[PDB]
Amino acid sequence: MKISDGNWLIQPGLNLIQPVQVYEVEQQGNEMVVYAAPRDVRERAWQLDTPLFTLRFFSPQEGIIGVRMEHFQGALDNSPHYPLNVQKDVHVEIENTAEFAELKSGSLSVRVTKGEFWALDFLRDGVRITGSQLKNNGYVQDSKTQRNYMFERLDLGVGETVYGLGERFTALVRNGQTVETWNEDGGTSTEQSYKNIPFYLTNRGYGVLVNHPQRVSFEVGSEKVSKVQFSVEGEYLEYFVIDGPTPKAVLNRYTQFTGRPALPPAWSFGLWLTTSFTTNYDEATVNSFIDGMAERHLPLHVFHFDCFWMKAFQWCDFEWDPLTFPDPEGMIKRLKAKGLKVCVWINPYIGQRSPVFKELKEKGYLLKRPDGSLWQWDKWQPGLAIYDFTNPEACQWYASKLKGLVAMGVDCFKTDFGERIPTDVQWFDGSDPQKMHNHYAFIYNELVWKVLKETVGEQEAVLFARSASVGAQQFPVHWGGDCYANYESMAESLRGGLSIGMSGFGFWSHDIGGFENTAPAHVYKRWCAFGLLSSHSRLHGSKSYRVPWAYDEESCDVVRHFTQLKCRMMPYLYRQAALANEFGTPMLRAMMLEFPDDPACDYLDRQYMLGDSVLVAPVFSEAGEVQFYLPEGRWTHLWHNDELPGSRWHKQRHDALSLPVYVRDNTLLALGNNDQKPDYAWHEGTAFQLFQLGDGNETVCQVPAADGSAIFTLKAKRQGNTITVSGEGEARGWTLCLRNIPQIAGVEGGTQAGSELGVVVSAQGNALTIS
Amino acid sequence: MKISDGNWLIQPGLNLIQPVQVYEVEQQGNEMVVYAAPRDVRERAWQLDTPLFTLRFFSPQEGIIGVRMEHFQGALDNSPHYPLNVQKDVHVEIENTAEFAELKSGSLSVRVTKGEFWALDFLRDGVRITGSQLKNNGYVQDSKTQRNYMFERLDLGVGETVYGLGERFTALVRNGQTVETWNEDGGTSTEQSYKNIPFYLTNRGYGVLVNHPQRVSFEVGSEKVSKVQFSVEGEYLEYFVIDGPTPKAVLNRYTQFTGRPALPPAWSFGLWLTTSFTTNYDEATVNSFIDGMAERHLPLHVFHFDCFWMKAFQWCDFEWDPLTFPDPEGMIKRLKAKGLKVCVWINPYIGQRSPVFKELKEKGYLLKRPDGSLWQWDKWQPGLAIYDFTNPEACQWYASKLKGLVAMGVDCFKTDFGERIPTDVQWFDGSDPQKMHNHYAFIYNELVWKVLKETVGEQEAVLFARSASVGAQQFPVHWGGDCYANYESMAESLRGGLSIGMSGFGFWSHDIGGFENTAPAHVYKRWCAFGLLSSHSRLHGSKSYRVPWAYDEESCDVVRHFTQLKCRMMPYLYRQAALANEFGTPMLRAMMLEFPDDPACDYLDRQYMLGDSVLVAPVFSEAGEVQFYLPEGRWTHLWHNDELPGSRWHKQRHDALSLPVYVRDNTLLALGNNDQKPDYAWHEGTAFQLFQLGDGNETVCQVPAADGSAIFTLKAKRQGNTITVSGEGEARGWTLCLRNIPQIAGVEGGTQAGSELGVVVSAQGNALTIS
Amino acid sequence: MKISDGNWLIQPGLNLIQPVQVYEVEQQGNEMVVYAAPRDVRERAWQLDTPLFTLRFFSPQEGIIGVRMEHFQGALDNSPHYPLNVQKDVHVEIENTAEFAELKSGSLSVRVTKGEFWALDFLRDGVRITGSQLKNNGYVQDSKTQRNYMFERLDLGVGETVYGLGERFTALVRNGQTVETWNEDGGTSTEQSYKNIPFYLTNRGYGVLVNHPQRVSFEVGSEKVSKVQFSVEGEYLEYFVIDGPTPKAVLN
Repeated sequence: MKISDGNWLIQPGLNLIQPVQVYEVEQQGNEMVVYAAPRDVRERAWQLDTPLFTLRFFSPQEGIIGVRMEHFQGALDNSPHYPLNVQKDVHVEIENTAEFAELKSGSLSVRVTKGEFWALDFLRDGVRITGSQLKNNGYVQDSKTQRNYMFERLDLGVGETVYGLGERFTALVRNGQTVETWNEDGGTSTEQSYKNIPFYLTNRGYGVLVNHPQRVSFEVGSEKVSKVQFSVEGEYLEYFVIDGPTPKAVLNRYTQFTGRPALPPAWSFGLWLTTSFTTNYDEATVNSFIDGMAERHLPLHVFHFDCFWMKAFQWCDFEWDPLTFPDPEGMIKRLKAKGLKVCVWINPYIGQRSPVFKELKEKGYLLKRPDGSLWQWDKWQPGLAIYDFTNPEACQWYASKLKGLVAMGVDCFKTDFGERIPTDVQWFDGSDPQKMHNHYAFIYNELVWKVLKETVGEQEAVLFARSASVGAQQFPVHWGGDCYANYESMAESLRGGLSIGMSGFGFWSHDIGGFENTAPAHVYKRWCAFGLLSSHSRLHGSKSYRVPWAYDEESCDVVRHFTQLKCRMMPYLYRQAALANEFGTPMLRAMMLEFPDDPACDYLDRQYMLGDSVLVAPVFSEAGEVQFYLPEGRWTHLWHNDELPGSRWHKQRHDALSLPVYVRDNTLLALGNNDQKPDYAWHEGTAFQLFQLGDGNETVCQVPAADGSAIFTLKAKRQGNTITVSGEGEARGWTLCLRNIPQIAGVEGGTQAGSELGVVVSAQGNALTIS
Repeated sequence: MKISDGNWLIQPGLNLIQPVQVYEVEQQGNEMVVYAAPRDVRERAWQLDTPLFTLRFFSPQEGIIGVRMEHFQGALDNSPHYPLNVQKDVHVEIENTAEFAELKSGSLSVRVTKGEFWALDFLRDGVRITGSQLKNNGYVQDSKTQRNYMFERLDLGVGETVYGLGERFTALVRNGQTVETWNEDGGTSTEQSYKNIPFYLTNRGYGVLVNHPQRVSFEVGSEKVSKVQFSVEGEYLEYFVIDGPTPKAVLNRYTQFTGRPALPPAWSFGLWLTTSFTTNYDEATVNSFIDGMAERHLPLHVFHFDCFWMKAFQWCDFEWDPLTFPDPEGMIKRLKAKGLKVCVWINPYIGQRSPVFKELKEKGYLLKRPDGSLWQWDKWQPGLAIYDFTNPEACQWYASKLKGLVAMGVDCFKTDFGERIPTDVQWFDGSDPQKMHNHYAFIYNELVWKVLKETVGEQEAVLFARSASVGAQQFPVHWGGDCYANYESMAESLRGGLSIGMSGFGFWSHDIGGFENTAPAHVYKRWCAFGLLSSHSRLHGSKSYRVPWAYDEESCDVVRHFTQLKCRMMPYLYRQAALANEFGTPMLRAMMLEFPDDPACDYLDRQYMLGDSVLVAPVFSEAGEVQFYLPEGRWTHLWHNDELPGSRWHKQRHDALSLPVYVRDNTLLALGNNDQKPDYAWHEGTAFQLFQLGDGNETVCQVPAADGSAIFTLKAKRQGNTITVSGEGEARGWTLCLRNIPQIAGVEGGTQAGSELGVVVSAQGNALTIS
Repeated sequence: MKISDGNWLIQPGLNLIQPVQVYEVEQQGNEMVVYAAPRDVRERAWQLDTPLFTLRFFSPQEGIIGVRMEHFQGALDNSPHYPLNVQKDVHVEIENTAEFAELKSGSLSVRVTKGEFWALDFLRDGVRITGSQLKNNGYVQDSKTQRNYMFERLDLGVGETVYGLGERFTALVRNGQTVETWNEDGGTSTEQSYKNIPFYLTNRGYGVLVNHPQRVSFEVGSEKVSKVQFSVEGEYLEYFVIDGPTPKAVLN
């Protein structure tokens, strides 16, 4: 795969053909075409017996520029293709003068210089941000394998940092990594990633996407350190560049282009418990677990059944084991009557040991080897087979089975696996195996989501997936995978979650307490604290039950405290989720995203930002010592009320019941009066919290509704020593707690009282003034 | 080379044999031997038909532990070997109890746990810092190539950062990089490095070295992200671990183990000018350049002749071209009478087009192909041949030629190239080609240094090398190589210099203004400012003369100002160089090395620390805007006298004549009264500078002598509002300038006066008190 | 074609997967199905990521027991097939207790022992005459040719003599002969035979037939002298055992 053997020579047996000069430029409607040659062609003698690269520049969307470089147009382009939304009503400008060619869309433009010097530049309002230099857009012919490759290099300035490229557990900064996009089930410790999506982002406000479902070779910080290289097999290379003043705008544009993330239901934002994988469980075990959880005053909202709810060596057969669950319907009804939810595990792989295998083979719904046979291997299940989702009949059968299961009483499904797809197979539709290897997960997720929305509805639709591809954000619920019970594993999982958040996914989850091995105790408490502060919290294990009382009472106490805190913080999290659905900004934001202009947060990965106001720095030390950096502004702890100056580092030691969680200044948070359920009336009896309202500043807060649309808005304006608060919308009774304010010297229409956290004013109207 | 295909399976055709249990432990004098097996062997039935790994633990030096893992002892171990200093009078302790085996040396110890659980740990006073877990010390047999490999993995905690691994121009942090140690001439942009040395350091205070001159495969942050992997071909793996509270102690121990860096002469610390590479130059051109430099009041100390001082297609023949330099002796004498120095370019490669080639072939002093022939290829010179330094007669001939050249009037030599050594050759001594590929540069440098010390002397010995290996620090003068005229190239060169400094080399240099292409202007000024603040400053070009007046007068003015500043700062730089020679601490320290306890400096590479007190942040922007981070303490500019609070970031815009250079608080710097030569009496008429002497603190300063030993020491103690300064040694007249002090309210024995930078007190004695 | 390079090691590049334990037993009408695994699967941890051999025992005719061992059912089975007369009105008995599984037809029976010890026995009125021991019913994957083979070994007592295997001009007793079934016109002096039919008989009154028109590799008295080995390329192995007090009844 190596192209350059240093800086002066290249590897043997690699013919390189690169553009050196611009020959012709044409305007086809709203697109620009450039025909270039590798040598001087100004003279008539050399206008023959040479290749000719064709570069097409277009603008599928405002602020996005697509470039397609081609050598031979006689090759075949088979299905599938990435689901990209393209608009044909975009205003674009083209300037073709004797000196250069410019294609301008929105605030972005692409410039190509004619003459002896070949150069490509991308300009954001007339200033270069990146581009391609001379002899950096070559085409490679390999005689050893008789193969062809197309590679492209993009320049990098000083201080550039690359982020994204899917779920990677390596260092957050991708500089120096030879990442490759190929879905593989190799755990979390290894560089292999369950979900791969070719797209990267830079701190300067520009992002790059590659439209190639097949394998793509990436080199960031590798050979040609000052440039980022991406290469692909074939004859044509297509890639898109998205501009934006800040990374948030780039993410918004990307989410608009590839699909907006959906809004998970409110009840999904809660604690989830599973029956582990290898443990022996039955109806009595589930009942005892639920009774014990209820007795210890530990709220529970979601319950999950793992793979062994079916028969051994039978997965997936969609039939309950008679010896373990004689009456699934009665158990599901009893659980639902108790206020819980039921949701199960499925996978797109079937086992040979199953009565329905013969019928499925007869109906021809399974994947077929090229000549006449089926594809099987010694893996997760004996005689493994893969459903052929390209055949509509198989999809209909799967949908009917899922509909029956949903009618039984199920709510969501856990789409595990879906990445170890072979390539030496013949699909029913005749699609290219290389691209199907990555598109299979998207197809499966789309089918499951369609079934779920047809049965229950869009609002209650939710899933739990481990594999993903481009466009999967439309069904956003993801799980890191298999992790170990160590601090390093927690750090790697946090890094992967941040990376996937920065890659366009707005929701992420991880296994609390680890999957493999048994956690001693302290690491379990820290993992519980970290996970319960995220979008979703899951309790899943491999060999041991992940129940707090199995270790000690302190774990139960901390779990109860953190769950109560999360329930009390539901409205803010739901508002952040609605913002993520609208503008595409992930809820689990990284430090850089909130403050891209601060160089100190470029290389921060041990702490994260929740919402647009909360900062969390989970501990990773036995003694509890932890160091975290605060940007400019005064920060106040969520429940400790201490103040710390910003724009500097800080070191602190905390016990198992506390960890560094802070809120920026000039903030108006919202909380509810219910700490047991996440689906309560957020606009009834709400408590707003005022943090460090500086003079001359204004703050706003919008409590969302069930559908996510704001139902009531409150605005606070401070002038001198008087603060006026005005609210409009729908509400009945609320309180405002000014923090770090022992007392006030006057109120207008509000009943004031003191509290350990400040001054609480209950409002009998929709307008108050406090001096 | 890949071993694990994820986390559950491995690549086909790779047999893995790993230790799982400890069978026996023995004590041989001061060494420990552990015999281990891959399976349970407690029972007599399984005590046969299985392999057995042998692990030898020893302590070649205090604070260093060497581990040797072996499978077969019947293999051949041929020359050469790394020049490691081993002491046989080291006190060590061994504890062999029924539970574990402990080998303790100094403050470090190695612990191995017996029983069913195999584990290896390294303890610094009883607390683990790293080690090897189960099934991470395997041995790999590859049937495809019928090869054998030995790999070892070392654990990494949270926040670990890896540095070193030689001259690398990639990101400073090695996390996520699959570095490989193999000398190659592939420029600076590519990941290939001219000089490679297997050794890495961690921020926690422990470093690792691999004793294998042959190719070593390194994986940091790659597969098995939470571990660092190193693998080597063969049957035995040897590696050393060095402890230390801080990285500086680790560097000191490493320099003591492998060789202390030498002390370059004082005159070497000056401006160097060359006649470029491809430019046409002769005696008249050199005379005109020198006259122009003298006219513009630009001091010059060293002059260099590039490759073309010989005849074309003749290198290396060691004969002056008659058509260009008819009388080299007269020119050298004239240059020496003018106060300059003469020093030339050499390489270990000879060209076929040369009268002496036939004689050399007849004498058999050249490298030979295995059967009967010579080794040649189409490269730098036609019919290239490599001197066989393993033959003493060839070394004697080379030494005689170098002695003649030195007698002609030369001072140093520029040992270029020495990395593109083949492997399919038969050496005279019969050494292994794989190890000679890396040891050839060391052998050549050692021969040249021996000749130089025999002719001139140790004090005046100096060189200019591009290739290096383990133990080359004993002749420390290095040059980055070929760079481009861009800000990115400057950043990459700075990163490489910092990396090589952290790898055990105490001196480094780079080409100012770039090697390839012509710099516009501003970048040239910034590069001049950056280089003139380093240990050595060189003006070398490829196609254009690197003379300031060739661009504009502003470049000349800034060059003059910076050269005067460097000359005025000579004593402090020489003291830092003496410290580097003694304790091994490089002069061009990175931010982390000075403040390892500050997490904010972990990922800093655009700014560096000169000495133990100076901080420089060269600019990389056209507009002059630059952002830099200051650790705790008050910092004052070298010549602007402004104060800035520490422990935070700062942004500033500077013109071409200024850049961010600052000095920490509680500092007593020293400067000289001569700004034209670097070889003046530093202890005569010296000016000490006092920066922010806090109450209750004490500061010391030692001005060095020609040999580097301190000649005079000054100590200042502040109590309340009275500062007492006491000096002892050899000096005649000096001044002390307290900065940011407009006036004083009393002096004792010193004549006080005011100045724009503070208060200057001339001392007529060796003890003063100021209230 | 060689599988075992002696008695302790095997030839390089030959992956062997053999049944070691009985996992499940099922009764499908007049047939018995046994699902077995190469490792202990009593615990839930090892009930995955492992193969599973399927053994089907049936009785096409009174006094005859047919055994079909399979690994992958996705392979193609094209025409032709041997013209075997099969009766669907045969009285058979099945006994599935917690200790062993027995399929009895006429005077013959097949017994499989459950638990940690895997063993297959053929009983003529309750007395063993032959069977398969542990680690003798393996499946071979050859990476060199990327091929797959299924081999089966049957025990031999003292004094056993093998006869038949078609028109062979070698010694009447087949002990010590590596016969192969492949029609070839190589005269009469050479071991090659014009007519080949995979079937052998023993003096003790039991005979064995292999239902595989394709090439079948036979080893009688060769490596594993105390056993008779037959191997075939593919993924499924089917063979029938016929009882009888005397060889004449077996021939009938």
